[PDB]
Amino acid sequence: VSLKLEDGSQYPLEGRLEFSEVSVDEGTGSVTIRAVFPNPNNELLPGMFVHA
Amino acid sequence: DQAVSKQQYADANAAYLQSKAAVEQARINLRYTKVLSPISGRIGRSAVTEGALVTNGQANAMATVQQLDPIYVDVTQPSTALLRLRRELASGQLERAGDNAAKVSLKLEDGSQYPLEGRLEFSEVSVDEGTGSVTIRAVFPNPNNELLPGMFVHA
Amino acid sequence: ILKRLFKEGSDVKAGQQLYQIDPATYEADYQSAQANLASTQEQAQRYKLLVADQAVSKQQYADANAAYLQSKAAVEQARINLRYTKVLSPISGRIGRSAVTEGA
Repeated sequence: VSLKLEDGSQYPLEGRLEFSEVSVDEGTGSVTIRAVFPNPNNELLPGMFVHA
Repeated sequence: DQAVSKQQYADANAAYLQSKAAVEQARINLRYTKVLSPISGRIGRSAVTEGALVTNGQANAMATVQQLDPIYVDVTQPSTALLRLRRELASGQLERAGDNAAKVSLKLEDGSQYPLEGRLEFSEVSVDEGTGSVTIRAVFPNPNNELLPGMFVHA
Repeated sequence: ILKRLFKEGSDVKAGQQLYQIDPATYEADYQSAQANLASTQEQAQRYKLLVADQAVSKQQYADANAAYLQSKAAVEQARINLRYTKVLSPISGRIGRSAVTEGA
């Protein structure tokens, strides 16, 4: 996986995929997928809206 | 002069110190009532008054004892502008140097400047998912109660 | 809350002193437990010194050693709360803002 950043630019590091969650959401009907990314400096911080 | 035993003194000393512990717990329970102000500062109104029943760790408060001789000013900033700023400061287009990376010099709601200047504290590491903004608090001194906690200001 | 014993924004270690919750009834339990231990320990050591030539029984020593280990477990369970009122960082990393200031 290689996520887009918030403003619409590419992120330099590529990450590992894991955890295909099996439980479908009730109203939306959308499974959830959990990637993981390393960062040496505080480049992307938890909470923002990204695109993988 | 060894009339009673040493173990018979030791368990009696243990009972004496346990009873001192029980007296100390009873007097701090008696000091929980007659409630001491845990802090110095300006007190507000009384949320409960004469006759209102209270319980151990209730939901609503009784009096908000604030002190405000320094203040904290939580200052929001959206994550897109901070991301663009980190981009153009990691680039060679711009630099942040000097002593003036910590001054703030806020202004009030009506456009009136504030005569003192403050110091910029930490930045919060995580944004809020309902507004997309970090918080960057600061410290400002007001010697004569110039601004009240809870206003709206512009850093 | 008595004292905040860190600064916000700086990274914390594992097991760092952060707050100081008022140890009024959590130090007096520790003094009572230590007071019971300071007698039961002497009882257990004296019966351990006496069983080596069989002055007291080999069952009364077992009763005294049981009372000693129960009192030591009471001291340790009463200092667990005294460690709990020194609230420690369970992880190591960046800390946010203090939503509850001192005095509340």
